[PDB]
Amino acid sequence: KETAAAKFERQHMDSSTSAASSSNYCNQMMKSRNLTKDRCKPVNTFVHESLADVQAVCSQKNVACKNGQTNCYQSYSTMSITDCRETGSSKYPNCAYKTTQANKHIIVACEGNPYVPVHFDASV
Ligand SMILES: [Cl-]
Ligand SMILES: [Cl-]
Ligand SMILES: [Ir+4]
Ligand SMILES: [Ir+4]
Ligand SMILES: [Ir+4]
Ligand SMILES: [Ir+4]
Repeated sequence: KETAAAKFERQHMDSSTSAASSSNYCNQMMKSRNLTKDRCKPVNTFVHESLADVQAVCSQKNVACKNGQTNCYQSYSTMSITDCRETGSSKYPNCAYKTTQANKHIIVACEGNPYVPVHFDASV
């Protein structure tokens, strides 16, 4: 079935655009990446850097994950991200999102051989 690594890419990678400069971006992307299929995924971040750059974070600053696991990593540089957060009037299946562009350090959980991002933990 879909690998954890591929699912991270689907949920969190958007290297095509340098920043999400449409107010529509989250509405469209959350839909087209299948994050509105069974429910409205409430919060989700997209990263606008190369895959190589994001994968490389697994070799950067080791930090605790929010769930208490130890396999999280914080990017030494800031990265261009977009935060998508479901609006108060959003109702499945017409999931509605606020789009916020930022430049922040990402924190991702990594696992496997090869050791790759499998979860987006936080941005700081
Ligand atoms: Cl499959
Ligand atoms: Cl910084
Ligand atoms: Ir399969
Ligand atoms: Ir898209
Ligand atoms: Ir910093
Ligand atoms: Ir997770």
